[PDB]
Amino acid sequence: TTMIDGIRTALRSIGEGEISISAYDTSLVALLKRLDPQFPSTIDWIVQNQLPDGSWGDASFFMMGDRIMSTLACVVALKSWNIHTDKCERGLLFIQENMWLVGFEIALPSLLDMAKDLDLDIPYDEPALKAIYAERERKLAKIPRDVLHSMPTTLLHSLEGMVDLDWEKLLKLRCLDGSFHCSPASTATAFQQTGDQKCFEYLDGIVKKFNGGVPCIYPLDVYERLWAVDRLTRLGISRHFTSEIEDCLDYIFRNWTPDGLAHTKNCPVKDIDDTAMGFRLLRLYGYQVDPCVLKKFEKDGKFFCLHGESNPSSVTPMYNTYRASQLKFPGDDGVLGRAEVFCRSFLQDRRGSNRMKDAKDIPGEVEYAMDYPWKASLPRIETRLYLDQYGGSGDVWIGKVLHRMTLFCNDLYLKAAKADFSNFQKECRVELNGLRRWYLRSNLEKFGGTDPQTTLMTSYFLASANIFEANRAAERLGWARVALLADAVSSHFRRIGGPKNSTSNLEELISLVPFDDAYSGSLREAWKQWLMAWTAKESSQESIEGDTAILLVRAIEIFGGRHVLTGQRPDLWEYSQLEQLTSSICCKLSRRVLAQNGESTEKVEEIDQQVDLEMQELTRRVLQGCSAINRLTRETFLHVVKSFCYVAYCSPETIDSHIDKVIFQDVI
Amino acid sequence: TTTTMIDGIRTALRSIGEGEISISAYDTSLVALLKRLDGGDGPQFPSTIDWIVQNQLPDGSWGDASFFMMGDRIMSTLACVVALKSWNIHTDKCERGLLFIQENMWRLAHEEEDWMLVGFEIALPSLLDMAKDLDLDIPYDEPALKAIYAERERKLAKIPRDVLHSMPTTLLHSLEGMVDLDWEKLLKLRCLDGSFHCSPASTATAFQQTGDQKCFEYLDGIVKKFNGGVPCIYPLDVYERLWAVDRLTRLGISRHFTSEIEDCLDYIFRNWTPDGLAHTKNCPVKDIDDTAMGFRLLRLYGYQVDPCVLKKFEKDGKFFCLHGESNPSSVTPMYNTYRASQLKFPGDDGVLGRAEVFCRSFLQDRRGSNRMKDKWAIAKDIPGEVEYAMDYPWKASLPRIETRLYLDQYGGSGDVWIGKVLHRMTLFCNDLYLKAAKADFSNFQKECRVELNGLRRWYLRSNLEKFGGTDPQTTLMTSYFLASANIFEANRAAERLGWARVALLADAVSSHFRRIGGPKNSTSNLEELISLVPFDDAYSGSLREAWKQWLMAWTAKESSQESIEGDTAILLVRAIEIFGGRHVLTGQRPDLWEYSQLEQLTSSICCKLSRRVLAQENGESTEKVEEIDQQVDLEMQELTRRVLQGCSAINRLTRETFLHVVKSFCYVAYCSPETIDSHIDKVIFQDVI
Repeated sequence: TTMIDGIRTALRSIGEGEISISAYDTSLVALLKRLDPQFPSTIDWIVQNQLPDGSWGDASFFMMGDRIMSTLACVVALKSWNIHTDKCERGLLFIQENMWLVGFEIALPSLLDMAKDLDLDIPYDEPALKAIYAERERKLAKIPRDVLHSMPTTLLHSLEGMVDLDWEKLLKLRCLDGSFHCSPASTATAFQQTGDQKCFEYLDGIVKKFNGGVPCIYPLDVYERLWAVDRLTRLGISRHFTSEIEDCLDYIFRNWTPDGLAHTKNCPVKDIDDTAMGFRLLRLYGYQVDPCVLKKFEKDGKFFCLHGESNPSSVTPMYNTYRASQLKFPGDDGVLGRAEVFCRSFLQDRRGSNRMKDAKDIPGEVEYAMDYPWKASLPRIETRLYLDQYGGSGDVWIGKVLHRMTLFCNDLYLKAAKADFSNFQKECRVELNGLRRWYLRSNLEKFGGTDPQTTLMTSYFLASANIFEANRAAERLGWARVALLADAVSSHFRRIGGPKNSTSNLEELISLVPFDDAYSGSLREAWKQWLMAWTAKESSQESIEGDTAILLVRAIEIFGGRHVLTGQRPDLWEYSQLEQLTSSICCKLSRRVLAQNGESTEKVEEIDQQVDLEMQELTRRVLQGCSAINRLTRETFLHVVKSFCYVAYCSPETIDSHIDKVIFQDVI
Repeated sequence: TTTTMIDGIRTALRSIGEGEISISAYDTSLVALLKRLDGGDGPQFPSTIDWIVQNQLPDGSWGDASFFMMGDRIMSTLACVVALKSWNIHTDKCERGLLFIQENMWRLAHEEEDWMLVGFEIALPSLLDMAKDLDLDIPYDEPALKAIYAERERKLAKIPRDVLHSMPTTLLHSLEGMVDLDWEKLLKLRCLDGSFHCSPASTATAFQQTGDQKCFEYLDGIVKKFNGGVPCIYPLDVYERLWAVDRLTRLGISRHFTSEIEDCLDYIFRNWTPDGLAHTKNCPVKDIDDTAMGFRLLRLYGYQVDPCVLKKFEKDGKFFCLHGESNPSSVTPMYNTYRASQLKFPGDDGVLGRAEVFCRSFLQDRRGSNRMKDKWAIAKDIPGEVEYAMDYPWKASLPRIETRLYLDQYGGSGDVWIGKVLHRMTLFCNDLYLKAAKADFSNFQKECRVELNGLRRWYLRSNLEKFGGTDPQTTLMTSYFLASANIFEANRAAERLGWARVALLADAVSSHFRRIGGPKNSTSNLEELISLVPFDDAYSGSLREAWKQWLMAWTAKESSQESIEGDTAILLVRAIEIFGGRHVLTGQRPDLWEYSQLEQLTSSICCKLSRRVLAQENGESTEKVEEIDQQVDLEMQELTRRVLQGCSAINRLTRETFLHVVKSFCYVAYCSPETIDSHIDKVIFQDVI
């Protein structure tokens, strides 16, 4: 409990960003001379963050580009100000011996050229040096200088290595805070070249905000929120921070642009990674968002990361787009349709290859996203897996320096999640152990599977994988119980021929569900209808699965005790229409599992193609958080259907390997 | 006036009772033969003879003046003689018409094989014996009789001492002539009013031979309430009610008497037995004609009834009219069960299913035939009644069509009934019923044309013909006609036109929507299109939402396989309910579910319906279509259940609205366009009177 409050106070205090200080950008800001050093606290930061091998940068992850480039950039500060020559050469040793990332081949050449303007014994004569110094010109050539001055671009992030540019038409391109694409390095060098006080103002605040020392990117108010939400959400503890999450999710909605989302509010250049993350979470949490904001990253069928700079697209952004395409609504622009296909192909061509590199388990995160589309993504399934995939402090981010995200790439995030999940597994085992008794002492295993522990186990598991909450135990057990009766009864009819020869008064049977003073009567009425559905759908070809599901949501709605006001006309329609979809969607599923007869891949792929279709209009009506039906009622429909889909799209082998991994393979 | 005629039928319906039936000369003169109880020499009921004298027909016959039947005139005519002569009074008129028997007796040989009177072959030979005794000049040696005489004896072979005297049979109706019977075991058999199978005649013979004063009360009861004179069967409290309802219902004017009908329909529910129904409350032998009528009308009017009472009349594969006795089945009783078999619910005992199958076949063997005469009724247009129910099953039976047709089929005062004598039922087979129904129907047609011109104007004024059907002129006509054939009432104009308008708009938009391929290529908004349908401001809020919801359904069901015909049906019923401004006030959980299910079934039925009408002209296969026809028919039963079960908490009017919309979709899919406008012509344009 203390931990939840820990994450809460961290989220309530959300802001510009929790980022690690970058050694390179801090010393490059140290290089700015008094307006009459200008930030002696940049230097005061520098002296202390020296690693024992005499080097700099990220300590916990050793990277060549990072330890070298961060180390020397601190050196070019200490010696060019002729102070602390003790550590200055002590780290000059590190550079010499280990001489054998973003903007690396642009900021490093201007940093050696800057190393020449001082004296510093460093192997410039490196065979590795010529290969990346050649790419200096291999890129400064494909960049059109007259285009770098016309529209804000990703290049403006590396102006320390840029030579002889028109600042008259460049200051027109900065971010809203005055920064040059949010690099303090690019703004320091832009200030050495022009004294724009709004371009200074970005810099001083960044050092004031950190009491010395400055990161490699700022601010990142959007990226951080979006990703902190997705992370808490996947970890299953999102329910604890509902006001805080909906607090900053609002912020993302406020700053939605028709051109997409950037990593910060005040960056005019947008990227697909942030837009897809934003689009998914905004739609997932019930906001009105239009996916057409994506066609800004489509150029002739292909999907890049920036609007124009057709760079090679990385792996993580395509994952995040693929996920956003999974919340496809039928009324949406086709761009989301095209996006799904492209991103699936991108990640499939790469799945069978270790070319999944960009974080702890990025292939596992991706296998899931591809093997379990939305219709079959049960939140506890994803969450159990995600505990074994979330990197914690292990995740590192590739910027100008190696940097880390304090707020959402946290170790407290895991300790909290694995706690809340263990208590779920504990509450789950006691839950079913109580269920097993209930099943047996009812002469109820005589009906059902030829191994009723298996028909019980999956029937309880589905309900708990979806309605997993602490207190919602009333509903969960109700779902499991009613499910078992329905399975039992369907089994009895299947090997007897129908209610035609129902010798018994099997209406009763609900009295196997314990009497609640508010629950029992209405549950009798719903169960009566499921029976009445059998005798009518009996001597025909329509399946009953549609009505089995419809009964379920009816009970789950009786437990948990919310009713649908029926005087209001649109309240009636939205409910009555949700039932139609669930009745229709589960009936089509039961037709696919019959064609798996077992022949015609062409025919099965037709049924799948249209179930996905009807699922979209359901997913729309369930998430559309303005609809006149209670969000919990809407979730109840989504829960039942997803579980039905889950079952219909999964081998019994895969299904209980999940059961073992979520309920029994204890975390912590 | 129209109001008076409705009041005429009404005040008569309030005064319903034991029967309004016509007097029988035969049953009456047989009661004059009963000598005074107080040991006096005047006949016990002198008012029977008072009646005799007054109604001798001009040819000296007796019986039905308006309908001449030989069998009818002989038995009623001589029975009056064997009365008048047996008291040796009025021998002057006794003779005039004694010759009628003399001259026309030979003609007994011509009668229509099919409709011979009841107990004719038992009660007429019994009447030679009473004439022989009074010694009358009669052709007892008529060769025409030998055929009925000796086929009495073989008729009178199914008499056993053991069965006639242990459990009641219909022979008890005609024991006027019967020898060597043991009344001690026979009185244990009669009906509750004391009659012998409700025959005043048979009860008189049972009185000459048994002084049973608790059975006399029955005869005195008839003679007081009919002021002398006596019907050929009494009482008819169940039959008369059942038939008055079916007639007023098919004549389309049931609604004016909703209270009156629901009164005596209650009278039937109270007296429903697991053995079936008879024509009276107090007759232990039940018959399929009354039992079938009661079941249908009861289930039609929202009563809980179980068809399993029908297997009381199933005798291994066949459907007779009585429980014990297996007899040649007549036409009207099979028609009336067949009509009842149309209301099968999916929960029913199977016998109602099988009966449908039998009488369909029974009536088919007979449709292509001279045989269509009934043994029970002689009605103006009896095959037309059978035509419709045979061609138009429940799902496609629109109430205004049936009623239009029935107006030219109801015989009115012309219908005559076959008992021991020809008798008539004045109450529900009269001319005021027809005069009234045609009135209520003409005022329906007049208002129909007036509305039509409003539709024609409205369709124009909205420019919606730009993309109607091919000829929007008939897509208008039919879409009004479907709505008017169903919601036809006086007041309901609000809903009807709204139905027609919303149907036209919806179809119009769907037409254009197909033209271009979906909203993907739609430059237009269309959301505000309903403002083309007139509407009060204290209503526009919900009609917009229903339409917006329908469009959302379009965008979903596009580039998919499911049709929208379901959702257009939902849209209509949703719209009609808005125009009638009733919503489901606030119900418990099963109220919501029950509504949600009607929407489900309606949408599901109409998709399945529009799945055959494209697989019609496409990949034929009679068996592939019977798969769809089966699948639609099933859903209809569960829906027909959910509409008609009058215990439900959803308003009657909401449920009926679902049936109207679905029935109209059915009518269209199952009707040749050639026939469909013949109906349109006949109900809206081919005016009655």
